Amino acid sequence: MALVLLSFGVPRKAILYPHEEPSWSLAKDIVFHPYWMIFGEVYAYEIDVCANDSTLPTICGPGTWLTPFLQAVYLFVQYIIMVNLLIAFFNN
Amino acid sequence: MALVLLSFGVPRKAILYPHEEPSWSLAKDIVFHPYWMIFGEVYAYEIDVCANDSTLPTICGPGTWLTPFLQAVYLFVQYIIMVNLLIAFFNN
Ligand SMILES: CCCCCCCC/C=C/CCCCCCCC(=O)O[C@@H](COC(=O)CCCCCCCCCCCCCCC)COP(=O)([O-])OCC[N+](C)(C)C
Ligand SMILES: CCCCCCCC/C=C/CCCCCCCC(=O)O[C@@H](COC(=O)CCCCCCCCCCCCCCC)COP(=O)([O-])OCC[N+](C)(C)C
Ligand SMILES: CCCCCCCC/C=C/CCCCCCCC(=O)O[C@@H](COC(=O)CCCCCCCCCCCCCCC)COP(=O)([O-])OCC[N+](C)(C)C
Ligand SMILES: CCCCCCCC/C=C/CCCCCCCC(=O)O[C@@H](COC(=O)CCCCCCCCCCCCCCC)COP(=O)([O-])OCC[N+](C)(C)C
Ligand SMILES: CCCCCCCC/C=C/CCCCCCCC(=O)O[C@@H](COC(=O)CCCCCCCCCCCCCCC)COP(=O)([O-])OCC[N+](C)(C)C
Ligand SMILES: CCCCCCCC/C=C/CCCCCCCC(=O)O[C@@H](COC(=O)CCCCCCCCCCCCCCC)COP(=O)([O-])OCC[N+](C)(C)C
Ligand SMILES: CCCCCCCC/C=C\CCCCCCCC(=O)O[C@@H](COC(=O)CCCCCCCCCCCCCCC)COP(=O)([O-])OCC[N+](C)(C)C
Ligand SMILES: CCCCCCCC/C=C\CCCCCCCC(=O)O[C@@H](COC(=O)CCCCCCCCCCCCCCC)COP(=O)([O-])OCC[N+](C)(C)C
Ligand SMILES: C[C@@H]1CC[C@@]2(OC1)O[C@H]1C[C@H]3[C@@H]4CC=C5C[C@@H](OCCC(CO)CO)CC[C@]5(C)[C@H]4CC[C@]3(C)[C@H]1[C@@H]2C
Ligand SMILES: C[C@@H]1CC[C@@]2(OC1)O[C@H]1C[C@H]3[C@@H]4CC=C5C[C@@H](OCCC(CO)CO)CC[C@]5(C)[C@H]4CC[C@]3(C)[C@H]1[C@@H]2C
Ligand SMILES: [Ca+2]
Repeated sequence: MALVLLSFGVPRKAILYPHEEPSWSLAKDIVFHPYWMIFGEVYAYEIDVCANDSTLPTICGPGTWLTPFLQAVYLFVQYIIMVNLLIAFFNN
Repeated sequence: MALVLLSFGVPRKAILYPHEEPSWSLAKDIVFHPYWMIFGEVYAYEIDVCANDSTLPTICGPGTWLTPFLQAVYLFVQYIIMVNLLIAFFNN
């Protein structure tokens, strides 16, 4: 689950925040929103940052249209496959 | 699951946005919110667009009272039946 989390967190941050210098905030940002997604928080108005109803309009930029596709795959794998594998283990 | 998604996405967009010219945004709009519903985002303040607490007051129009009924059926089929069928397959 942690590897799946980082496989999404790292590209999301890199695509959406391409002007960053090194900081320990990078560590937080690559884990934080992806973890809360496990529990069904999709951050609906942050998904497409170039939409009119976006709460992150300044983040709109080149390549940012990729991250909804990434998040679509992430939740399918994380929220549906991996959480229910863990639940299947707990059921045994 | 994809057919169920489009069976809801297409009427929702058509009823709520009846003045559209052809664009590739139509493709996004018929899939986007219906996909995030799979994961429990109901878009609560967008459901009834003619309500006082609606975040889409300009969308209020003829026939827009239909879309809460459509979304009620969609989530029951998608969120409850189809996701748990997929989970049942994963459990096997
Ligand atoms: C540096 C960061 C990466 C590593 C993660 C460190 C954190 C902790 C997690 C650790 C997870 C790995 C645990 C196994 C390795 C420890 C020893 C072990 O048991 O080895 C086994 C092989 O080991 C492998 O095959 C491991 C291969 C490396 C995996 C690296 C990615 C994992 C993290 C993914 C990224 C997300 C999570 C992390 C967040 C980034 C062999 O063991 P054994 O003793 O021969 O067998 C025991 C049974 N016996 C008694 C019968 C013999
Ligand atoms: C998992 C993948 C990510 C990368 C992995 C590598 C690890 C990365 C490690 C990073 C920690 C090392 C860098 C410390 C820098 C802290 C500076 C700072 O602003 O601190 C902030 C918080 O933090 C603290 O106050 C102290 C640090 C606590 C959090 C880290 C615990 C370790 C993670 C546990 C697991 C072990 C980790 C090991 C690996 C799993 C203080 O600022 P603020 O809270 O924003 O605001 C407070 C109020 N203020 C605004 C007035 C200030
Ligand atoms: C997959 C990884 C798991 C590995 C093990 C555990 C790893 C633990 C976590 C590692 C990530 C980094 C830890 C924090 C330190 C870096 C941030 C920092 O220094 O400061 C930041 C604050 O930081 C906080 O306030 C701390 C909150 C951290 C997230 C904890 C919840 C998510 C848990 C996820 C668990 C995933 C478990 C996965 C299982 C499925 C920012 O402060 P600053 O730097 O001053 O910046 C200025 C900010 N300011 C101006 C707004 C004030
Ligand atoms: C059933 C369907 C799946 C079929 C296969 C996969 C199909 C993949 C999906 C296809 C839908 C359409 C793809 C995008 C291209 C059209 C939109 C476009 O051109 O621009 C739009 C942006 O578009 C984006 O920012 C891209 C985000 C698309 C949504 C991805 C997540 C949903 C995943 C769903 C996955 C469902 C999986 C179902 C499984 C249950 C709008 O930009 P514009 O046109 O310039 O308009 C101006 C807007 N502006 C002024 C605000 C800037
Ligand atoms: C153009 C868009 C619609 C099509 C979708 C294309 C996308 C991809 C999805 C494709 C899903 C369909 C896969 C099956 C068809 C491929 C070949 C096949 O296996 O045929 C089978 C019959 O095939 C049918 O009965 C298909 C009937 C058409 C379904 C059209 C709607 C599906 C998409 C709904 C809309 C939502 C999803 C899409 C997003 C809009 C017979 O196969 P066979 O080889 O005889 O049997 C193999 C076993 N053997 C080796 C023992 C013999
Ligand atoms: C699934 C059911 C729906 C219909 C399906 C039919 C296919 C529909 C296909 C549509 C794509 C083909 C037409 C191109 C339109 C792009 C114009 C545009 O606005 O681009 C936008 C994004 O998009 C891009 O930048 C390029 C397109 C990438 C996303 C779509 C990939 C295909 C979906 C994958 C799966 C295969 C699909 C095949 C079938 C499954 C750029 O604009 P923005 O992001 O809004 O804003 C960014 C900032 N700006 C404002 C400064 C610009
Ligand atoms: C094995 C297959 C290999 C792939 C082959 C296909 C290759 C790709 C084919 C089609 C993708 C669509 C074309 C790209 C988008 C066009 C728009 C553009 O040029 O500018 C975009 C960025 O600038 C770029 O140059 C983006 C280039 C994308 C990199 C390649 C993506 C690969 C996708 C992975 C492949 C997965 C395939 C599907 C798997 C399920 C947007 O710019 P803007 O937003 O307008 O700028 C903001 C302006 N502002 C700052 C003022 C706000
Ligand atoms: C096979 C079974 C047979 C079906 C029999 C039942 C048939 C239905 C019987 C009754 C439905 C209720 C009556 C219609 C709505 C009343 C309001 C009205 O007249 O105006 C409406 C539009 O104008 C219309 O003419 C809407 C007509 C709806 C099409 C028919 C619906 C079929 C439902 C499917 C049947 C499923 C049955 C249940 C299944 C579980 C609203 O106008 P407004 O919003 O005031 O305008 C906005 C003004 N503004 C722009 C300034 C903001
Ligand atoms: C198997 C996994 C692959 C992914 C991964 O784990 C293992 O690989 C690790 C590499 C880490 C970075 C290494 C170096 C730094 C520089 C530091 O800079 C000082 C601070 C500054 C403040 O201003 C001084 O002034 C900031 C932190 C950063 C960017 C790390 C972040 C976490 C990263 C990306 C980790 C990530 C989760
Ligand atoms: C089995 C499934 C039934 C549903 C469905 O899949 C198969 O059937 C497909 C038909 C598609 C549309 C066909 C033609 C166009 C015109 C184009 O116009 C140029 C743009 C303009 C920009 O300004 C040029 O300048 C825009 C796209 C649009 C409306 C398609 C959208 C997706 C649709 C609705 C698809 C939908 C998901
Ligand atoms: Ca939920």
